[PDB]
Amino acid sequence: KIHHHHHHVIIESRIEKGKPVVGMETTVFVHGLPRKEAIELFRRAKEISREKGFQLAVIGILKGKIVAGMSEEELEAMMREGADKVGTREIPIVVAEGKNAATTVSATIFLSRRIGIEVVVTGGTGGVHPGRVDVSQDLTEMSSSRAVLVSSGIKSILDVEATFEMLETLEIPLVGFRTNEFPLFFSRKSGRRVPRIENVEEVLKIYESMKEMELEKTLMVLNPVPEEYEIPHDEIERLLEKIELEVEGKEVTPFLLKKLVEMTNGRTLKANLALLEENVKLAGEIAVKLKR
Amino acid sequence: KIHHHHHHVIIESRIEKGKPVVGMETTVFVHGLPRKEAIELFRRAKEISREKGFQLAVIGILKGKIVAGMSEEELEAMMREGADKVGTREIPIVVAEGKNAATTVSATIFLSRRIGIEVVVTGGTGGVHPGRVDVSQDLTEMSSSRAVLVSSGIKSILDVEATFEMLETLEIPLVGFRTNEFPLFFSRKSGRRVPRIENVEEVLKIYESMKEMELEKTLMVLNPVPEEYEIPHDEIERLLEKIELEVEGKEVTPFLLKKLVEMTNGRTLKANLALLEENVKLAGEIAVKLKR
Amino acid sequence: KIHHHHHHVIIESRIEKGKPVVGMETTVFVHGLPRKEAIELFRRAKEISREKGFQLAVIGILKGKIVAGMSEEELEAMMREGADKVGTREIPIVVAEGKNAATTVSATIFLSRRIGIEVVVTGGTGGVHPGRVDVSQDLTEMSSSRAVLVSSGIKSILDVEATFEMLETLEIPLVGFRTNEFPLFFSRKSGRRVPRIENVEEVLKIYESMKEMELEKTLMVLNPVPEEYEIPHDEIERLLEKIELEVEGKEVTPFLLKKLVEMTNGRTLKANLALLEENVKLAGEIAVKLKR
Ligand SMILES: [Mn+2]
Ligand SMILES: [Mn+2]
Ligand SMILES: [Mn+2]
Ligand SMILES: [Mn+2]
Ligand SMILES: [Mn+2]
Ligand SMILES: [Mn+2]
Ligand SMILES: [Mn+2]
Ligand SMILES: [Mn+2]
Repeated sequence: KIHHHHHHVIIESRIEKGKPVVGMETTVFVHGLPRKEAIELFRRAKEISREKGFQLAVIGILKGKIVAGMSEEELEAMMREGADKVGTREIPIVVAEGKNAATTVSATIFLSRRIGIEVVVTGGTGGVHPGRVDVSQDLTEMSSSRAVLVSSGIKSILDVEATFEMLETLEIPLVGFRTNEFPLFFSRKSGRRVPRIENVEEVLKIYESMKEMELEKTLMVLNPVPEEYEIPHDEIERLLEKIELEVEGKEVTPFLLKKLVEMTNGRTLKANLALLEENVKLAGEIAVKLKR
Repeated sequence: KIHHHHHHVIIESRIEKGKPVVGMETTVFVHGLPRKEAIELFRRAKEISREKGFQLAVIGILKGKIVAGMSEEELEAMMREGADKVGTREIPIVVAEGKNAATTVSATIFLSRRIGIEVVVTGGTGGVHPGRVDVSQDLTEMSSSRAVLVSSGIKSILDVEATFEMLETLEIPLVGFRTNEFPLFFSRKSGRRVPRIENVEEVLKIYESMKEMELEKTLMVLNPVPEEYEIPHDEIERLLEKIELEVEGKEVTPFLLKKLVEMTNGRTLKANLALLEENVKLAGEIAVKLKR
Repeated sequence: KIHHHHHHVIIESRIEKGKPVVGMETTVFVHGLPRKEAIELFRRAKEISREKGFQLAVIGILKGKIVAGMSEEELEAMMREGADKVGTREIPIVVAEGKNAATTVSATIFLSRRIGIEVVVTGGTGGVHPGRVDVSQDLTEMSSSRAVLVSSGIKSILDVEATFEMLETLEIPLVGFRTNEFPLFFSRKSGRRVPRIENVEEVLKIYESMKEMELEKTLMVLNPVPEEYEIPHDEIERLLEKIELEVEGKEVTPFLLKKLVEMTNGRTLKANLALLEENVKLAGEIAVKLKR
């Protein structure tokens, strides 16, 4: 029971232990959206948190300090000063070097697991990229760390078959929130089936069962983009076919997403914002009921 | 020290802890064999268990309840009522929803590890399928959970080279029971070599060493199909090349196995039953000696 | 808390109290170098250790016994008598059978972690081989076990892109020692970027941060070959293209390095020896400062 006393890794948690909490990544705000819409979303998520009675804990690293529950001003400062995009393996160097960093899903789940946050929300996870050599730390983290992650499936830029198959391989359980269709970020339909659940109570029973059986995996609760905003995948696919990928590593994802906003004259941005907002609502409902 | 109390995940063990025990999956009985042969195999295995002095604990999920040591009547009910095929990640879903489920090797090792069963028997494990995107949870579980698994290698429908290579990558130790040839389910030879051991005592020395050095991996003890039933691999390969794969996910394996039974007029079925029965015998000898 | 008492796994540690320690593999000496050069290097590395104030613990298995801190005379016996090349999964097998074995990086990190050695030194790690189905245990180990590993990157015979991507996927942190370029064993130049650190104090900060945040991964400290011994990678590649790979499994790596010694007229042997010696120095500096 007697654990080590930290010196180098300073965590500043603004989260009340006795109150529902949803963790959220910073890279969506810093690298995944334009500034104006990024701050509008933050504000809207905070509004939803007040409406529903949960704490929204945006997670980032500010000059080497891990902050759970960043403020708007902190997020603006981060965007203005610049911040590396970090997954799990990058957390140590940025902490050691005293840098700003915006977390992906992998780092966000990793850190959430160490500060008592069980429900995390994102837009879409990383996965296996076309070519099947470039593979997100997100998959590794979900195979290693227990949480409930609300998402609209996996990002549209990915090798869908390879990612969906590897989620099975890695023993990452999936459930569709009121759908049997694995969602694909901008798109509702994938033609891949998942088990359907009808309410948040069912999520909690699965998750509690995972705990009892010591299954240390992320539960993916899949929440499709609202129909009104969806862009059918057949349409996204074809745009992706025109884009020469000029970059690698962590720039790949931001690069393609920014290109798709340009190409669809903002349609993908509208979709992305809509699903992020819906996902925050669902994540909040889960966090509120978990806390009972 | 102090562990949680289970509420959702009810395990009914019919094992006497003081007697030797071998765990066995349900999917082979429910999805991998025809009913008549499945029940005759179950009865023959129990007979062997009584003759050699170990308990055969067939593991499955009945209306959400984990049963270790299913009866012939329970297995018949499962067949009649239907059961999901479940690997590890699916256990929580079926427990939560109160469904029947027949376990694969992954789920069976995972549960065995939580209920004190150290020896598991199968016919052939899953692996990397042709195309190398579809990969069994069996590999992940074997790379995560310690047990002694007796099998006749990996199923003949797999990408043999990719699977054999990944077993090494994942640090999954393989030993031939009185052979240096990696077996391939219906076939005695794969063309690949493994280290050989001579007896059950040598298996247990490896296993005990793994415990002492905290190597949490499955030890695969390889037992070839009897020579009078074996089918040369090239024959199976040529048949498989004539099958259009009309299914995906969990259906792939039972689909291909059923097609091969039809194409070989039961030749593969007789091989499969032969190797299952011999594997039960070897697993029971290990379980009996382990018990001291 | 109370741990088990060992019976089967005898570990003989020659490490003394009150002294920094660096762990080192045996397969380099046994399978990776000619006899004369290997014994020469062992003596040199010992000299560096006495002069700099650390213990160099060459790890191997002598007739089933794990020895940390082998003598010259033991190494010589091992070469004369023969030793299996073993990664992690093979340790229990050779321990049980009472065989000599020379450890790879995987086995060396695994063992080091169980005997309190935190700094390990090698020349180059394994990785993803061309074709991408053969993948070293080294990668799995580094994604499972915490240590500081000094190497000159990954061996030149590997699929460099695949390996480099998989290091990210598995969450293996990398830092360049006074370089931003990922080294390639005989070559300094990969065109692949890593974060640059300037001194051993920076290494220790990153490593201590990893402990505090429960990141159980190997930290790769990347030390390029000295410029006077460097061979351009394209030159190495051109030569590898002229080789028919006539072998599989563990034999691949030594088979190809030997061929390169032959085709290059000792040139790779000389580079190999120089980087191993420089890596020993760096690992010793790390070990000494860690202990404080
Ligand atoms: Mn503001
Ligand atoms: Mn439990
Ligand atoms: Mn990537
Ligand atoms: Mn131990
Ligand atoms: Mn063939
Ligand atoms: Mn599959
Ligand atoms: Mn800590
Ligand atoms: Mn290999």
